[PDB]
Amino acid sequence: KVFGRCELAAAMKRHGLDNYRGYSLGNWVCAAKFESNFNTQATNRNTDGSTDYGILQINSRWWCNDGRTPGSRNLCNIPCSALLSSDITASVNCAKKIVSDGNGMNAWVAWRNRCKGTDVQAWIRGCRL
Repeated sequence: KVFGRCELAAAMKRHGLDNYRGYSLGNWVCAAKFESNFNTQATNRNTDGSTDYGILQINSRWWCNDGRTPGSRNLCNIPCSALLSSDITASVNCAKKIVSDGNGMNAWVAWRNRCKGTDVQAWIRGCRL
């Protein structure tokens, strides 16, 4: 699925991400925009044997198990294929775990380089929420 920004904002709000650990909703929508261009089936296969999966490009070394990645920790306790669903729940639950396991939103390189510093409320402006 490729989400619209306002549709994704509403889904993320329903799952409780607005102000999760002090990160407003716009931060999450911006991270998804620049990680995956809102595409739930996005995959990026890296030369280190790991793969980034889904709308939030969650990596298979630490977070999900794809069976092929060296050093796997599977800290979200899920198969990586669950992150490629049209339903964002598994990706949201794992993103919450990434922040809970001692990471800010700097764990997403696209957030750090393209959202941090910026007017991230633009990403939800004009939406029905």
